[PDB]
Amino acid sequence: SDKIPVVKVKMKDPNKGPQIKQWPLTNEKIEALTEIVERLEREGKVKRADPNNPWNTPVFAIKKKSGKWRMLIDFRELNKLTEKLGLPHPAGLQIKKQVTVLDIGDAYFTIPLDPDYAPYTAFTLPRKNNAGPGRRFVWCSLPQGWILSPLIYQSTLDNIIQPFIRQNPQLDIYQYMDDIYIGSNLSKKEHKEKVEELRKLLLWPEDKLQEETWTIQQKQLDIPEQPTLNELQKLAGKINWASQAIPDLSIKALTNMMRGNQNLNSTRQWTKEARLEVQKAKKAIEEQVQLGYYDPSKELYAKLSLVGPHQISYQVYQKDPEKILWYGKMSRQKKKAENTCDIALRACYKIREESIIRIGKEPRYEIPTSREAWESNLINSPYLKAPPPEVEYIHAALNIKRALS
Amino acid sequence: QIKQWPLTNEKIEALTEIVERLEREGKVKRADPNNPWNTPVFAIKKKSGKWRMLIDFRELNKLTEKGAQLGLPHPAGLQIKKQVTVLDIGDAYFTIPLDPDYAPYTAFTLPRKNNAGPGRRFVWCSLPQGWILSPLIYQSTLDNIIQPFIRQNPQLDIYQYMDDIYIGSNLSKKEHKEKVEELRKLLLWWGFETPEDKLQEEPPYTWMGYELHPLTWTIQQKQLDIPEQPTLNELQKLAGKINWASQAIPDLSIKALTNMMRGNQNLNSTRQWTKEARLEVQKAKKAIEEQVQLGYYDPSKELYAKLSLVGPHQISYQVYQKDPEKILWYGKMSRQKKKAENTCDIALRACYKIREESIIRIGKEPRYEIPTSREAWESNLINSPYLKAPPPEVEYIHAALNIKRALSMIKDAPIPGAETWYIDGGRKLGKAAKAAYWTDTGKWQVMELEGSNQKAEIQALLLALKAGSEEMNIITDSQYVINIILQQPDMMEGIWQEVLEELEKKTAIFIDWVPGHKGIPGNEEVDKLC
Repeated sequence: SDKIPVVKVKMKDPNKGPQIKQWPLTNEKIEALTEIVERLEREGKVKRADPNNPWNTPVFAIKKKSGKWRMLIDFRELNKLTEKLGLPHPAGLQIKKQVTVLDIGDAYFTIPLDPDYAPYTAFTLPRKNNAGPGRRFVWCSLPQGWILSPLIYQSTLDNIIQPFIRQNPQLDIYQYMDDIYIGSNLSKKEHKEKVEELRKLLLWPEDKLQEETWTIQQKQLDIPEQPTLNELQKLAGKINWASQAIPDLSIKALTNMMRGNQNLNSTRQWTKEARLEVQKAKKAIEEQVQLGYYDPSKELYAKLSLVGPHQISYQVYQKDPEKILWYGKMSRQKKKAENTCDIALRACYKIREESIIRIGKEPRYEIPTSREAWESNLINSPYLKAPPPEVEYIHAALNIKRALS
Repeated sequence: QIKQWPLTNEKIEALTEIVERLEREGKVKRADPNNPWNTPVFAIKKKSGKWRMLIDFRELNKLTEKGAQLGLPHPAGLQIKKQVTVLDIGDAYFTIPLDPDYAPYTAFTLPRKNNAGPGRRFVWCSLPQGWILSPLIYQSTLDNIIQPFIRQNPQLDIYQYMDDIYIGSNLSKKEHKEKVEELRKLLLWWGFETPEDKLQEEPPYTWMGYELHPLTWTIQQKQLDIPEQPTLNELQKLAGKINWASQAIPDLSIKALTNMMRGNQNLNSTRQWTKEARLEVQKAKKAIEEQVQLGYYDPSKELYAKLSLVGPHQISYQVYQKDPEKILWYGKMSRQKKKAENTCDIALRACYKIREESIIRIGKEPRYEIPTSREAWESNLINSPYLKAPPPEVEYIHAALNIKRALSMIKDAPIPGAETWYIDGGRKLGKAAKAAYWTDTGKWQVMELEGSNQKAEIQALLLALKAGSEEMNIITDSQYVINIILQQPDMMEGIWQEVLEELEKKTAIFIDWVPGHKGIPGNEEVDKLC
């Protein structure tokens, strides 16, 4: 059940495609998964692969609430290597009274895919304990989580969708990977109404954010009244760190205010030149966070740190001129079991929603872990809601830990 | 691609007969005059028979374009069955015709009296030749032939490895036999014949170089033989046997023996035993002999992984079940010579490896038993978190040795009353580098040692401490040393080992960091090293 023009699609090199090995899956996940895939080869949305096909892409499954299982595909590697329109990111979306987000996903099943490119969408289905070779599969529908599907979808339903935006221009509509973002300032009633209308439009209201309650975290530089030598060496290192990207900061006056007996327990009394220099740095750092400094031509980054136990702090920011765009916490939550990698995943998803609502894109996530600890916490975990964040592995550095706290 | 190797005159007398006996039945033909490629043909004499002609095909198995059989089925993942059959699909590639547009790269020259004339070139037409690259032609087509039978019969446990099918069931002998005949029928209807003489059906089973018994499996082929003039063929067979035994036993390395394999890929050429890759082969030799036996997984029982500890640079573990104490498999996690890991961290890494293996083989995660107090685990390496960690929720056992907390550092609130130190090193003029320390009390000294700037900056450390009290405050301008200290290692290499070795003696250290080269009180005077 699909006939509509095939948006033809090209690799950045037909020779260089995704060769990624499949994750280990539980008994339960293989059961649910082979059920899903077998059904979708009945309906024709998937088909068996060519015996000389060298590509693969990982698949996994999650327990969508109600226990009904769901198949997700990690298209991270393929997405980089293809990139062959749109409905653009509305500036007003981030200042709407409410913004409902809706999964489409299913409509993709009704849309064909370029069969000269589908060979690269291949994914292996494994069996428990390698009892047989994996059963390989290439795609026939628009695959969910694919990079070029929001385009091929939006251009395929262009003729029915853009009517509904030129009418009702009080709504700000956007689409990221497979989710549609409906933002409005109407009352809860008529908002629910129009979102219902648009749901039945793509039949051819689950999650709802209110991005005002999103604070700014308002970083602070604590200044003790009766300091010790060590409290001021921390103070010094921290401000020397700030001066690497903030102009007109100095640690000289307090540098020689720290002169005397050199036991870390020795006190100092506050001079006036150093106390004022300290104040200059303090108000220089509080006001540092500025989203208005975003540069759409540079890469966007989000860096995480474990600021003591049970709590991740992150900064979404940009490089060569280091400009912090916003900050954020994510505290381990009480009842459920949770390791630090899980708080990092949760944080990554919170960053994902914020960044999509404001910039319209996702940052690169810089996480202080190893490829082995991460990527083993995801293969068999709960807390995994979406395709995994694309991750850069960084070394823990004390200046950044002290900065984000 | 490759040049036909020298071949003993009494091998072609007996290999031309196999090649001629093969072009007669048609499995080969003559290549083309223009066929530029080649592959060597070797001849080994199987004990008490005729000469088995074995072709390499290792070179071209890379230019014959790629594909994508995701590991091995592990016999501990089989469960105990009242009835077991092992079908062998003989006629492996032997009659099954081969793609003619890939058929040219099949070329192999053959000697007459080793160049009494020019070489007789041949090309494999009918068979894929019993080569190694059956998994392409074999596994995914067999899998789709028998997958309907698999879905039809959930009461059976089927396992397809290269040319063995394994069928395990709890039906009676008669119903089981009938079903095995059902699948044999299905196989013949698609071309795959199962000869009655290679069937197993009987008390011990050969299966991927394992031996399956009712309660127990073990490594096939209970004796490793070390030849004193090792040709590379015999060596490769030794690496295969070792790799099979490596699924049951841990800690069996192939690396010095694979290093001992090198260029001159002739499988009747030889090597000479390097010293390390004889100790590997002898260690594996005694491990394999005096056999071990392991169990099958019991889905009706809790699964366990127990970490045991001896030596500070290795964590051993067993995946096993309880109340007969059935052991499913063993494994090791070794220390990293460069990294700043302590033993808690090696335990964590072992948990990662176990989680992977268990999920592949069993389909679930075991309960983790580790020898440590809840204190030395919840605090160490999950609450002193340089970098982050995915532990499970865990059962702590008390064993012969346990994992203890890393170090004696007291993080918050630098120690009241002990004298602060300051310390620095490096500043390479030329070869000359130095190291030194100063304290709030007058004490001070310079070392003026050899090394690099980094080793000079750690060698700076250990001299505040060798010359220090039992309590301390160290402050340094090195991000390297402060970083390692924040990972909390409990054993390292080199001079770092000695600094770790002085942290033995002391009761309370507090180390901290301040920016170097900003003229900070304390750092500045110790910078005077040049």
